[PDB]
Amino acid sequence: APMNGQVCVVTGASRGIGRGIALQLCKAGATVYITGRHLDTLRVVAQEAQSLGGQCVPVVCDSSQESEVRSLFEQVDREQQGRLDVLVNNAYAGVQTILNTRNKAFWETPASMWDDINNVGLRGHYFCSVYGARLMVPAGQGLIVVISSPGSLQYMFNVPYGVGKAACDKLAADCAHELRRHGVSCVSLWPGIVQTELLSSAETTELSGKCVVALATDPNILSLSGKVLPSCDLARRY
Amino acid sequence: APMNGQVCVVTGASRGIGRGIALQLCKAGATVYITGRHLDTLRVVAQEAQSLGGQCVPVVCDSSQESEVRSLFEQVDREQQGRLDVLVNNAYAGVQTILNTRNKAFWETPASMWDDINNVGLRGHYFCSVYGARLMVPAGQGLIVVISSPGSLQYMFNVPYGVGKAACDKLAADCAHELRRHGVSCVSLWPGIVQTELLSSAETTELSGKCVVALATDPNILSLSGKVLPSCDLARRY
Repeated sequence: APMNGQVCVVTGASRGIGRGIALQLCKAGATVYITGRHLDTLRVVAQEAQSLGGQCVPVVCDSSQESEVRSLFEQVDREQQGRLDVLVNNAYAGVQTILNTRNKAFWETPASMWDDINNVGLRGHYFCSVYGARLMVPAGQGLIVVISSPGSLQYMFNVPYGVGKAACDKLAADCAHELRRHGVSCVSLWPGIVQTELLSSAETTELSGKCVVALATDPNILSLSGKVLPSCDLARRY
Repeated sequence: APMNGQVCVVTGASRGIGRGIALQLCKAGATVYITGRHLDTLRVVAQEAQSLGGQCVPVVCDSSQESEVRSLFEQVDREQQGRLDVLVNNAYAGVQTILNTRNKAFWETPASMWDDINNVGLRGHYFCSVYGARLMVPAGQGLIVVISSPGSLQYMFNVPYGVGKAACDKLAADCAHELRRHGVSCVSLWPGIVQTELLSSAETTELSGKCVVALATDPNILSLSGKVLPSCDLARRY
């Protein structure tokens, strides 16, 4: 199995893109830590993931809480003797809020809407990247994936969404910059939008997973580090 | 006086760029609300500002706290009968941390460093923009200025700094997009870096202020809305 012996962490894995990626990583033979706020939900994904192969470890982690993120990566370190190969920073937190407030302007919606979209979905990504990079850098290898979209380039849906996406693409680029000399890669993946109402999803989440497995097993992964990667192009590459 | 009758809010006004802008706005005859965590410090700036002209109103506001931002704009609404012409979203919060951690990588510094740079300096800007826009939109005019830098384009200093700057430039663009039909402008000003150790400052902070007065009194300001504006170019324009 291609990812036998490898260790992954996938955030926002209870549904959608994160769940699709967790499933493909386990299918490739990895041990995959999956996170979310609710253990029961994660266990159902884990049952399905582990059925495809590898191992799947539900961890309750609200990534808006730095101490919970620390706890997550302490567990990984403890259980895997410091090994971490792949971190997928993914968040569905806030997408439902985006949907509910369609066609309301940023001054019409509550100011706190920022936190529904850019806490777990930006701030949490930074926290995870810090703790994950701490495990990768000593090994001289590893891959951090930030899930983003064309909202990084232009107005899309609403203000906090687009600002968050600009920030996520930059997070990938700037982390890549610092990590390169240590042999660790960081990319921004645009897997396409699962929530089509925003704009098959089933097919799409599976494709996203296959892309992450492809990236994680590419000997030339460092050459893509710091780039934006549309998932459709990766399909063609691989 | 060019800005007689006008009402401004300048965040991070205790020193540096924010202080320079507050001073020039008062000199132009505006009423300027200035914010910060410490009233005593703000009062000293206000004494100097009000000496140049206009009026200067210190308001204690930790913009990481949404309820404090609400309170700030409630005061403005109450005291000025709903009038707000200019909001300058400016933050020096975190710059000293950037300096102290020079040449330490994002995984070497604490994860919480994100909050030193991108709480008041990103999240707070969103909160202020929401509450300020609520006052501007009914009037069909007004100007929101986001202070940013070339760190929006490329790696600069450290990860959270650059990510924050990418987010700030996007915040200006996306707010501009929604505001345009209501006649309200939003721009990203790159005034140059006051903290030169990062890379005269005195001259620079005064220039930044003069630029904001120029922008705020430009009948064609909407044509610049959504753009990045280097302060040196605005000098030439005005």
